[PDB]
Amino acid sequence: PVTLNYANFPPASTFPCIQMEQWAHEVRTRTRGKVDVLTYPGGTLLGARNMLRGVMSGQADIGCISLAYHPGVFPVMSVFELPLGFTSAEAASSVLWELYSGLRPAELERVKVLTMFTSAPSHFMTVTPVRSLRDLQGMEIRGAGTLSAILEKLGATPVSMPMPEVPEAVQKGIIKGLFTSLDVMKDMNFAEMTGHVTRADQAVYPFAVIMNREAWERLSPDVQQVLDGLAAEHAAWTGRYLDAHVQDSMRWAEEKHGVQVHTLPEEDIAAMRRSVQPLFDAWAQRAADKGADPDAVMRTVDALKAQY
Ligand SMILES: O=C(O)C(=O)Cc1c[nH]c2ccccc12
Repeated sequence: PVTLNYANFPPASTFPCIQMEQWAHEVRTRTRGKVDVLTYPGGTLLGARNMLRGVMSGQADIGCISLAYHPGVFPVMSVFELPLGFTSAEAASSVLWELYSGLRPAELERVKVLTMFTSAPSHFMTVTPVRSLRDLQGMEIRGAGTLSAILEKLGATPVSMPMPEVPEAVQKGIIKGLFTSLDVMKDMNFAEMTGHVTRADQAVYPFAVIMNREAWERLSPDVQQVLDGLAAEHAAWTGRYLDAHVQDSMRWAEEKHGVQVHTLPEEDIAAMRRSVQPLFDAWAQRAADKGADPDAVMRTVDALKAQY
């Protein structure tokens, strides 16, 4: 029997940790006890920033990274931080894993990628109501990576930070809100901090579950095929869990904490779409600057969405 240490950064209650536990359960079951997983939620082994380097140095065997936390590092897979039209985490997660699987971009060659998944679409959670784009102007809102770039295009003031730092930043007035999926209203108790939600139907945050190359290579071919054979099913499972849980989270937030929900006017939604359009070109240019083929990437994103 081998035991793999799986690091994660956010609290045990949140979806990246929930999925980690489910994955560990399946690994134990499907390897008939040959592989065990010892999990470290809440950043006790590796945190959000040192996750990638700590898995690569072998301080942990496995880890969970939010790609948006690593600017410049993932020129190809960062396409999934653009608004690609997904309305559910289940579809986005499945297409993300298929894109990685089909392109295997060099940016991730130095780790083994065990599976991938995404958050649900991003919305605004704020301390004061946002009923129009006018209300967002100059407002300090948390994002990361290209999600922060989206905020800047919309006229907000992005402040980038990893999820575990967000509650204090809101509590202490460093930011006025955050831009991400609504599961955190419950799972991190933002319902008691940000009493206003504005629909945005925006981009998702992509994640990878990564494994130290040497740890992976120390696994037998039969155990490898088991972990590989879990990857696609688990991507979908994670998105599916999250989709349902987002609805539960908002129900609890509205009913038990009086959260107010707002929608933007149609004209603001159209203007919002136009203002973020140039980020696609900027993504493509960075990708090409790094030797990748963004036309091919977008052709594959389009095909995989159509297949779905
Ligand atoms: O990766 C991020 O920081 C996100 O905003 C995506 C996300 C949505 N819900 C979460 C719960 C815990 C950690 C990250 C996220």
